[PDB]
Amino acid sequence: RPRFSFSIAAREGKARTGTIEMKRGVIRTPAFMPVGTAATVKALKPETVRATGADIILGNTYHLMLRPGAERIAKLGGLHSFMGWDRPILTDSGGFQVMTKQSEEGVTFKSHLDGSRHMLSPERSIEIQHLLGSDIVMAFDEVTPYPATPSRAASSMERSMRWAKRSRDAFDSRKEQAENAALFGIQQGSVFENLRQQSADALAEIGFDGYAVGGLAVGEGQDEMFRVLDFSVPMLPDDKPHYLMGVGKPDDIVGAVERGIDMFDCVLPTRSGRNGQAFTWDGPINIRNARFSEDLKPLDSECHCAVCQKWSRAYIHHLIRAGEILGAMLMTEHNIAFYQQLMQKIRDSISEGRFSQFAQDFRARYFA
Amino acid sequence: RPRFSFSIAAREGKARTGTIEMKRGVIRTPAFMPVGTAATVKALKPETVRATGADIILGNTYHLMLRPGAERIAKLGGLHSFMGWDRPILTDSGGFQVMTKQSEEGVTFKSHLDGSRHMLSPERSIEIQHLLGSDIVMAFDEVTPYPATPSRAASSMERSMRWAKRSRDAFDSRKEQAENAALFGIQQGSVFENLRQQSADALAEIGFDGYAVGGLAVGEGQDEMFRVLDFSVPMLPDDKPHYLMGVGKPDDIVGAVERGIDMFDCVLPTRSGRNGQAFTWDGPINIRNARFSEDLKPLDSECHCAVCQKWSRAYIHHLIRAGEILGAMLMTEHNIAFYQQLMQKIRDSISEGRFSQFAQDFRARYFA
Ligand SMILES: Nc1nc2[nH]cnc2c(=O)[nH]1
Ligand SMILES: Nc1nc2[nH]cnc2c(=O)[nH]1
Ligand SMILES: [Zn+2]
Ligand SMILES: [Zn+2]
Repeated sequence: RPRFSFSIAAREGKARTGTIEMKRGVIRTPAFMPVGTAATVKALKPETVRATGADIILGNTYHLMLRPGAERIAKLGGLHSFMGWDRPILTDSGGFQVMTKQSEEGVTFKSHLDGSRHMLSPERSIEIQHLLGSDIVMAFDEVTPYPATPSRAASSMERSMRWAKRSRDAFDSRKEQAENAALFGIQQGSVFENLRQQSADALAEIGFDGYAVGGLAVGEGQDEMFRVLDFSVPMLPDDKPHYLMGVGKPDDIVGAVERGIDMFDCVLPTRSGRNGQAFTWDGPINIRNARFSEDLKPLDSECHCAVCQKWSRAYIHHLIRAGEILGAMLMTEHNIAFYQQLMQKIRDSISEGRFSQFAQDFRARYFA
Repeated sequence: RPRFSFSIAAREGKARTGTIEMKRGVIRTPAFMPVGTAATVKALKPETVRATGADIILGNTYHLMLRPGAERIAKLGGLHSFMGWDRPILTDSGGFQVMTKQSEEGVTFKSHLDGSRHMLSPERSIEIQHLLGSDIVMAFDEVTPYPATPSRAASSMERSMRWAKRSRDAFDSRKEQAENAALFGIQQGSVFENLRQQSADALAEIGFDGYAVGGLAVGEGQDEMFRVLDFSVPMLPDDKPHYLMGVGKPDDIVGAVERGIDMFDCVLPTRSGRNGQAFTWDGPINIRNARFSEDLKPLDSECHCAVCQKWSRAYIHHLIRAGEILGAMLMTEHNIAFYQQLMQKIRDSISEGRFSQFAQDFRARYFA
């Protein structure tokens, strides 16, 4: 397999479906990436993560660099070997989570576990992601808060572009990394069309394997998010993957794919699972609700996952109310499987030229 | 399969190995029963419990009757169907955990979850175990504290024998239960040989499918426990299974089998697992210890379990220190598999007439 190859098999309007080929495997797109925080997708073995249909997972740099430490993970063989996931892993750059003394060089911060002091910069972030053995490396950026004034948004986007060039040069400086991994750049510019355009132009001039739309996971509401994607995604190179960071709910995903996004990650299916929220085609339910205490149906009556083949809402209700680990295990497996099934339906419908219809049908039912 | 058949295939001194056949499956003895507290073996799916080699699990009556409730579990189809374990389940009678107003009728108590008031008596305990659909039902007894004076020990053993007859009659009164499940009686008498003998005589006169040695899980120390088993187990009918309740550590098990015990349950491998203790043939280790932070070996280098095939001490160290659910999952799976492997080694060595040697070798290494 090549280091990185993105091929588009089918389109419908702005939506695309295709594959990214990398040394560790193929990623079907649009793709949803379960999040491993601290070298585990919470409450699942990697084989279970794979069984749900996931082709790639995300690792959080910030948490890994504090515990167990990047150098330690490298000494033990790299993140894949450490956690037992042998397919591609995308790592974030760590910047969002650090968001403290900031400067053009980078940021220094105190560990929220320890009070220990650490530093992150484009160069150190790229180095950490190398030590982890990440297949898709994210450039280090500066987070713009929402809302941001035009001047702050411009200053921060400009700094991010300077840091994107530093990230590119650090990545390219390291032979093993440049030959085996991919590097994605992140577009900033908040809600402002002109800044999004300057950011897209700067990133394309530098040149990346894929392009993320940053600065949207951050409180703006779905209508505004969709409005920003409307003009922002067409600014990115069409022939490379487009990744919307930190999104999101099933309806967010469907709308974002309609706007040309190919890759997603979110902690919702994992986190929501442990707290009692299960995704269904008829919308999310909270399994702790008393109405489920004697409900013998599965979490979702169309879902193909092993949880829905084997256990009832009533049993999972009991487990979650009782605080049992198996409750978290089953809810998380189901929610990740549901997300994978959603992406598969999205991929098939685009391939078949019926994605618009699928989106309309999906929304009608999910919100009924 | 018959309702209940215990066959002894081989003996060596007081130790026996054989099988108990029941409608839901065969139990190899000596047997270790993982404990399901609240209709789950903590942090494991039933298929994983079975994969470790377990033939039967224990359910806790006291917890189940408070949450989710016995009547509710019966309405949902019984415990097997509720939790997805289709092999035999032994339920305890609930009395140990309740141990509050006591009388010859039974005990009334306040829920430690709710302050709600509940009642337990030989008849209600047997009824609850029926509603759960238990395959091996334990007679309801009164717990004797340690230490106990001779007079208190006698009074409480005598009450337990009266309650054992009530348990027998309640069980026999219910057709579906009498035809499909088995009933075990519990010997009491604290450390006193004469009371243990009167208790054995009373229970044999009543007649049970198996006999538990009660009142030993309770603070007395291994030497005293072994001394009491020395004289107590030979008092029980030889042709029925002998169950030592709430024991225990691997060395406890080996010694107890040398004294004629066939069945064990304990929460150690589950509970100890979640707290960082892993069993090895070289003795228990606490995986949180800093010495394991870069140790690439499996938990135990002879263990055949899936955890030891796939993940390092270093990774599990990180998971447990980080408070991750997968840490509890992996430690529990390994510890239950280790216990099952220990019972298999015990069964083979008795069958092969080399159990004395195995016990000596096991102790030499485990305590080195
Ligand atoms: N690094 C980074 N991570 C994110 N997650 C959500 N939004 C962002 C972003 O703008 N930058
Ligand atoms: N019911 C009961 N359960 C136990 N668990 C440990 N010891 C005992 C006992 O003596 N009686
Ligand atoms: Zn499901
Ligand atoms: Zn093991």
